[PDB]
Amino acid sequence: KLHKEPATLIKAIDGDTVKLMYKGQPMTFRLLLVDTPETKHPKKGVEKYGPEASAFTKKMVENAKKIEVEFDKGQRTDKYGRGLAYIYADGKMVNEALVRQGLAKVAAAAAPNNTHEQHLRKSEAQAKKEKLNIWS
Repeated sequence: KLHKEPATLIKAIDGDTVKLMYKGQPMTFRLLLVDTPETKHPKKGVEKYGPEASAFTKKMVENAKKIEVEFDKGQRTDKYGRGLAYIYADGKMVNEALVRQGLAKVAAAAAPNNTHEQHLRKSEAQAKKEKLNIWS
């Protein structure tokens, strides 16, 4: 079963990436299962809803009392050394919150790291039906 663990906010980097202090070590965390419009995108730079997604993630982790990271069942870091996790701000999952607002799409999931895929797909479908942001 997945378990939440405490972390401390260091700095929000992008809509899909945040730097946190995890077990005494600063680390960059990539939000599992979501693709947000980038502002720091390698080949494109700033995409249409990127500053908005970026602002959303920043505000959410910045105003939280408690930040927790929840690793999935597969690998815990990607090839760039970033932690792969579901991040919670005062119990609310940031990954889901972005998708629910139409500020992120659900990424192509890779088992074993796909536990909350269906939950996220449900939020995306609602965001689509509401024509929010990305779906406007």
